[PDB]
Amino acid sequence: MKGFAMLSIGKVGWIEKEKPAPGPFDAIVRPLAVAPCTSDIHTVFEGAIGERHNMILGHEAVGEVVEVGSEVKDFKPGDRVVVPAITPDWRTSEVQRGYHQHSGGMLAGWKFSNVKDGVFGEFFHVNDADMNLAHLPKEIPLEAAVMIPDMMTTGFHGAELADIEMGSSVVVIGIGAVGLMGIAGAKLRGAGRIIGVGSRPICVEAAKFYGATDILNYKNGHIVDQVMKLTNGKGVDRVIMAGGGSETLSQAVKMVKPGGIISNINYHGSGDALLIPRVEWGCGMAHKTIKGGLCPGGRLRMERLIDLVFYKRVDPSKLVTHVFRGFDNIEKAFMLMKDKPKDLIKPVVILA
Amino acid sequence: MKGFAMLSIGKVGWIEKEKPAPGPFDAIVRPLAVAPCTSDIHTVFEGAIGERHNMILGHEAVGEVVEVGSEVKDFKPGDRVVVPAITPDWRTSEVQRGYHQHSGGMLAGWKFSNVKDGVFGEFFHVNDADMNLAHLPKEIPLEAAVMIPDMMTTGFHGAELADIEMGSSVVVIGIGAVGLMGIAGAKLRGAGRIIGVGSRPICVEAAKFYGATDILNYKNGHIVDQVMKLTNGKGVDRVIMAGGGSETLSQAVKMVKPGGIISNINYHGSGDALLIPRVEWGCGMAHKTIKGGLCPGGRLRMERLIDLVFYKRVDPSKLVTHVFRGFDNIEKAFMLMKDKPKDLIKPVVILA
Amino acid sequence: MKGFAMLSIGKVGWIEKEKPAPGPFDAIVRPLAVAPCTSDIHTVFEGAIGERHNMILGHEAVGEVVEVGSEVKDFKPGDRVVVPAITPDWRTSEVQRGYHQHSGGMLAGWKFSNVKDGVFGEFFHVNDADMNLAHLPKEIPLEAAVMIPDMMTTGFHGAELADIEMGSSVVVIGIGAVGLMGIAGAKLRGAGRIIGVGSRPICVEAAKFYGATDILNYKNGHIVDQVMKLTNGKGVDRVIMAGGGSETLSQAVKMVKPGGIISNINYHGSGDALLIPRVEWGCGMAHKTIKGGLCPGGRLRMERLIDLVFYKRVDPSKLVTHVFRGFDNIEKAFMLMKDKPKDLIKPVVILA
Amino acid sequence: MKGFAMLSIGKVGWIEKEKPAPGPFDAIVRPLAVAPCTSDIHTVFEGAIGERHNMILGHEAVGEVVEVGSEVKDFKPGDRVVVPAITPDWRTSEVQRGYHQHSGGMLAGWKFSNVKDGVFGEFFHVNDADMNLAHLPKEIPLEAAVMIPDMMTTGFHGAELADIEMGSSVVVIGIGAVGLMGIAGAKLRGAGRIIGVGSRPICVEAAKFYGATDILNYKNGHIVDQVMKLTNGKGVDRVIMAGGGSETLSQAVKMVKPGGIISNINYHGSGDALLIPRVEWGCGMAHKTIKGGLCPGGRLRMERLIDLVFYKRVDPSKLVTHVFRGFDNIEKAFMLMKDKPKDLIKPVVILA
Ligand SMILES: [Cl-]
Ligand SMILES: [Cl-]
Ligand SMILES: [Cl-]
Ligand SMILES: [Cl-]
Ligand SMILES: [Cl-]
Ligand SMILES: [Cl-]
Ligand SMILES: [Zn+2]
Ligand SMILES: [Zn+2]
Ligand SMILES: [Zn+2]
Ligand SMILES: [Zn+2]
Repeated sequence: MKGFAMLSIGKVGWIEKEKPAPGPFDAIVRPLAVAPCTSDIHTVFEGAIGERHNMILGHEAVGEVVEVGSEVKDFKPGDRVVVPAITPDWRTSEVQRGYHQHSGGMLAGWKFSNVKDGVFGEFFHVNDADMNLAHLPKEIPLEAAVMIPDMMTTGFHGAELADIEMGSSVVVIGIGAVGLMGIAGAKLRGAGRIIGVGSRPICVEAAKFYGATDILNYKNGHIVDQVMKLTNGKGVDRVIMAGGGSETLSQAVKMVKPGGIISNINYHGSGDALLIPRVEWGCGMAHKTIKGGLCPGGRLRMERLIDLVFYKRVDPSKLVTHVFRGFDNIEKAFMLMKDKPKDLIKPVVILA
Repeated sequence: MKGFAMLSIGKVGWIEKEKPAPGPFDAIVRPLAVAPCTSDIHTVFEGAIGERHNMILGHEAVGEVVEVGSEVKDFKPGDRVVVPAITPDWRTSEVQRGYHQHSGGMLAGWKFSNVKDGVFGEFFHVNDADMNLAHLPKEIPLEAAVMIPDMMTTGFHGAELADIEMGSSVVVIGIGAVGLMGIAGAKLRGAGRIIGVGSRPICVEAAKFYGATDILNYKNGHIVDQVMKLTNGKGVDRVIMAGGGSETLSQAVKMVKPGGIISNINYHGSGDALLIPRVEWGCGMAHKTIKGGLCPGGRLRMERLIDLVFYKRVDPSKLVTHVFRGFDNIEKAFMLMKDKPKDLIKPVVILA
Repeated sequence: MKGFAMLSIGKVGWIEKEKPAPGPFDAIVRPLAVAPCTSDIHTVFEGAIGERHNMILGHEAVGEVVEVGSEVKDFKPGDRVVVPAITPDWRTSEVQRGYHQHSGGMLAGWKFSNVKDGVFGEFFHVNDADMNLAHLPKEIPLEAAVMIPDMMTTGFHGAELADIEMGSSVVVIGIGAVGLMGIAGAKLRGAGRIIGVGSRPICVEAAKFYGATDILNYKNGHIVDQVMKLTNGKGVDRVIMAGGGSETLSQAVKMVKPGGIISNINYHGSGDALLIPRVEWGCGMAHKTIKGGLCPGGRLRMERLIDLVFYKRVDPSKLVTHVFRGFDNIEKAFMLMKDKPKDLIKPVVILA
Repeated sequence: MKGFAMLSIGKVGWIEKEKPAPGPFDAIVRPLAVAPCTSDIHTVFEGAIGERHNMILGHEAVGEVVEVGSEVKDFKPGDRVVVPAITPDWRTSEVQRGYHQHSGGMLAGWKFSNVKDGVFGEFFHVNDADMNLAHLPKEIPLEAAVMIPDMMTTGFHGAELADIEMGSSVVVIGIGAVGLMGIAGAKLRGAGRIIGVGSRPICVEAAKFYGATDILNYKNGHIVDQVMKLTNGKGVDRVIMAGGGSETLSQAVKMVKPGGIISNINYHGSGDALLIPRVEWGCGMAHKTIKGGLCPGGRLRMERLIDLVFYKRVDPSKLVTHVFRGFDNIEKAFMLMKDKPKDLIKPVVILA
C-alpha cells in the first residue's frame, strides 16, 4: 500500500509499505476522511520530537473497519468509526494512575505519526479496537466527524484542565482550530466573558461563532495591557494557551489573577525552555497553577464528544475551511498547513 | 414602613414595621422587583423552619440602594443592585472553611425570611453591602435579573455539585424553576444527553428551551424503568434532584451509574428521613456519591451569574410566566405560589 | 484440589474441585498466607449477595505464582506476590470512566468469593496477572502482608474518600480491622483529633496504637451526644463509617459539620434502606456529602500499600491477634469470624 | 517603642517607632517568642520585593494580647496567642474566590515585614483579631509554637498543593526548615518513599527524623540522575520545591512522572524568570502540573496546626537549633539567618 510519510527531518513524500495486519485485539481500518495537524509540521520541519524514518503521517481520521482480530467484540468489517488520535495501550501502570495519554511513557498514548505509522495510508492499524474505536452515527457528516479525534478533544481538554468556574472570565490565546475548540469548550464549561486572541479574519469570525465575547489583536498594543484595560486591572480567572510561541506563558502569567489557572494545550515545537516571569508569578507564591496536557483519546472520549455533536452542543464544521477529494490530495492538504494561507483553519480530505 | 409578613405558622398579612437602619457596613435597599419562592410556602404553612412572628417574607429581589453605612465603599444611594437570597456574615469560621452558606450555623447564610425580615417590605436591610451586593447592568431586564438571586444560583449549584463530565448524561428530576436552571447549568457544564422529569406542559416547553433532549413523564411507568429503557440498562452518569418527594432519592440512586454523582438542591420539608435503597447503593460500596447544598450567595456569586446573563450564556426570562405591578400584588404573587396554577413557573412583581 | 467452600446459604465445608488453568493473560497462584473477611460471613449466613453453590471462600491472600499464561510478562512461577481482593477486568468502559471497582457492573471488580472461586484453595486463579498482581518484598512478614489485599486498602479508601484536611477532626465509627485501618489512614492523611468508636478492649488498644486520640463507647451515652460534648457543640469535620448498623449513617450525619463529608466503607449486608435524618441533613442543603466505595484493587494499589508498609508508614501486624498454620485451620479461622470472640481482631493462616 | 527594621535595601538596624493602636476589630500584641525567616533575608539584601524604609522585620511570633478593639469578642489582654505570618483582610473578593493569601492583591495576605511593620518590635498590630489569632494551649512550649506561624503552614501547604496519593513517591528539594516541614507534611499526607535533597548534616538528620527514607547530595552527581537511579529510571510521583535556585524547577520537571505534580513553596528572590525544560515537559503536554503558593494564614489555619502539634502528629521542636533569650538578641538571630552557619536550622528568641 501507499502512504504519505515523513522520510526524515525536513523531508516528506509518498512511499510504499506492506499492508498492516491486526493482532487478536486489533483492527485494520480504511480512511474515509482525514485531516492534517499542525503537530506534524512541528515533527517534520522542526524535529520537535526527534528523528524519524519513513513514518506515515497523520492522526485524524474517520474510517471504515476493514478487518478485526479474533478477540475484537464490538466492531466488524464495514463499520464506520471515529478514530481517536490518541490510541493507548490500556493495560499499563499509567492507565491505573489515570493518565492513558502516557501509557508506556510520555506522550506514548499518541501513537499515530508519533511512534506508529499514521492514518495517511490506504489502510492503517488500530490497537485494541474495542477500547479505542467509536461508532460513527450516520447523522454526523464526515467533515464534522473528523474534527472530533484531535481538534475537539484537544480544545475541550484545555477547558477541562482549566477547571473553569461558572461565570468566570477566560482568555484563549491563539484562535486556530484548537483555540476555537478551546473557546467552545470554555463556553461549554460555563464561562462568562471569553476573550479570544488572534487576528486572521476567518479565525476571528469562527471565534465569535464559538462564543468569544471579545477579540484582541496584537496591534492595539500589548495583549497583557489590553486584558488589563478590559478588566480594569483585575485580570482574568483562566488562561488557555492554544497557540503562539512560548512567550505566551509569560503573557498568561501576567494576565491571570492570583489563584487562577493557566491551561496549555499548545504543542510547543522549539526552544530549550518555557519562561515563567518571576515577579508576576509572585516569586513562586501567587497560586498561579500551570497545566499542560495531551488530549484524551480512546473510545469513551470519542463517544462523549460524539454525544456533544449529536445533541448539537457544538458544531465543529465551521473549523473546516478547505475540503478536497482524492487520496493524492492528502499531500496538498498537508502543504496547506505548512504555508498556512490567511483563510485557513482546517482542511479535510474526502476519500469516498 | 409596610411589609408582607408571616404573622405565624399558617398566617400571613401586611404589617407595619419600623424601617431598618444600617450598621456601618450595611445598606438599606428598596426593591424594584421581587418574586416569591416555594420555600416560603413551606415555612409559612408547614412550619418547615419552626414558628415565626411577624417575619417579613421573600428573599428574591433586585432593588436600589437607599442608604449605606459609613464603612460602605462600593455602593451608594441610587445604585441598582442584585441581592442574593444568601447574604452571609463573612467573618466566621465556616467562611475560613469555605462554606459561607453555613456561616454561623446550618443554613445561617440564608437570612431573608429565615432569621431576618425578608424583601417584601418598602425597604429591607443588607448586612455587609460591599460583600453581599452586586451592581445590575442596565442591559438586563428586571424580570430576568430577579431570577438570579435564587433560581439561577440554586439550579446552577445543582450542576456544579454534580461535577459533570463533558458529554455525559444527566437526569434532572423536577422541572420547576430551579429544576429548569439545573437543566441550563448542566448544559453549561457540557452535558450531552439531558433527561428532564416532569409533566406541566409549560415547564416541559421551558425544559426543552433550556437544553433537555428528553422529557420523561411519570405515568409512562416508573421513572427508573423509563430511564433504563432510554439508556439501554446503562443508566445515567449524573442525577440532579430538583423537585418531588423524598422517594426521589431512591429513584436517583437506582438510575445513576456506579461511580456516579447524585446532586440534590431540593428542599425536603416533610418526613423524618430520606431513604437510600441499600442494594442499589451497592450496600454502601457503589461509589454513588450523594451531595446536597444551599445555593451560594454573596457578591461574587451574583457577579458571576450576572456575566452569564449579560453575555447571553443563559436567558432566565423564560422562567417568568406572570408579571405584576405595584407593591400590593406581592400578596397575590405569594398566594399564586401556594395554589400553583398549571400555567405558572415563576411570578414577578415589578414595583418601579 | 480441595478448597473451603460455601456449599449453599448457611452451609460451609471442604470440597474437591479441579485445579484452574490460566488464560494467556492469567496466573495460577498457591496461597502462602490467607485471612477470612467479615464480608464472607454475611454472604454465607445472611445470603447478602444471593445464594451460591460450591463457591470457594476467601479473598485475602499472599501467594506464590505456580503458572502463567503465554502473554504474562512480569510474573513467573516462584514469584511471591500480594494478591488484591479486587481483581478487575481492565478493558472496560468503567475503567475508562475511572472506576475499576465497578468494571463490568456494580462491584464486579470484586471477583474472589463473590462471582469467582476465592483463595481458600490449594490453588486459585488470578485474571490479568500483570495488571492484578504485585511483588512482595522479602522484608515484609506474611502476616502483615496479608492485611494489604483488603483491610488496608478498604480502611485507607475510607480516609481517601473522606477528603481530609490537615489538622481536622475525624470520627471513625467501628474499630474492627477495617476501622483501625480507617484510623491509620486518617492519621496518614494528616488528621488532628481522631475519635474512634467501639468498646472491645483489644480493638480499643489497637485504635490507640494506630492514632486515636479518643475512644468513645456507647455505654457512656449516645455517640452523637458524646461527640457534641467532646467538641463543645461544634461537631467534627469528617466521619468514616466502618462498622455498626445502618443507624450509624444517622449518627454520622448528626455529628459532622455542615460542609463536612461522611465516608462509608462499611458493608451493609442487611436492611432495605439506609436513613438520612432530614433536619440534621439540612433538609438536603447542609453540604454534608455522603460517599461509599468498594476498596481499590489491582497492582498499583497493592504496590502503593506495599510501599507504605515497607517504609514503615503503617504497621498492619497489630491487626493480627491469631496466627494459625495449615489448610485445616482455614475452617477454624473462618468460624472464628462467625462467632466472633472477645480477644479477636483478625486471624491469619500461614500455609508455608 | 523599639523595633528591629530594614532601613533600606541591604540595611538593617534598631529604630524607634510609635506604638500602634487597635481599630475596633484589631488587637495589639507583645511578642513572647519570635523567629527570623530567610524571606526577610531576600527582601533586605536582594530587594526581592522592592524598596522599603524603616520597616520593622519579622513575621513569626507567639505573643500576649495587651489590648483589643471594642468589637473584638474572642480575645482579651493577657491571652497567649499564636499569630499567623499571613493575616489577611477577610472581606475581599479574593476571600470569596478562596484565596485569602492574596486578599487585596498578590501576596497581600502576607502583611508583617511585607507591607506592614512586623513582629520584631516591643509591640505589634494584628488586624482582625477574631479572624487572625489563635489561642495557645499551655501544653505547647513557646519554641515549638513559634514554628507554626510560617515554617509549618508553609511546608505543609507544599504537601497539600502537591495533592499526594497514598503510598506515592515524593522528592523534596531543599531541607532547610521549610523543606523539613515539607517532608513531615508529605508523610502526613500518606507518602511512601520520601527523598530529601540537601547536604548539611543537621538538616540531613532532621529530614530522616521527619520521614525522609533517602537523602541525596548534589556532590554525588546531578540530582536528576541520582533520582533516576533510585527509581529505576521511573522518576517520582511528586516534587516539592522548598529551596535552591530556580534551576530547581527544571530539575523537578525532569525528575517527575508524566501526570505528576510539582509544588513550589520556595521564595525565589532573584532572577528574571524560572525555566521549564520544553522536552521534559512533553512540549507542554506531559500533564506535569506546576503549582506555587504562599502559605495559608488566619485563625483556622493556626488552630488546625495547633491540633497537629497538640495531638503529636508532628514535633516541630527539632527545627529549633538555637534558642536565645532577650529582646536585643533579635539582631543576633536575624544575622544568623544571613550567615547560615552549618548547624543552623531555625533560631528562636525567647522574650519572657
Ligand atoms: Cl472520492
Ligand atoms: Cl463586619
Ligand atoms: Cl496460555
Ligand atoms: Cl497493640
Ligand atoms: Cl519497595
Ligand atoms: Cl473588619
Ligand atoms: Zn494533532
Ligand atoms: Zn428561595
Ligand atoms: Zn473482604
Ligand atoms: Zn517567612
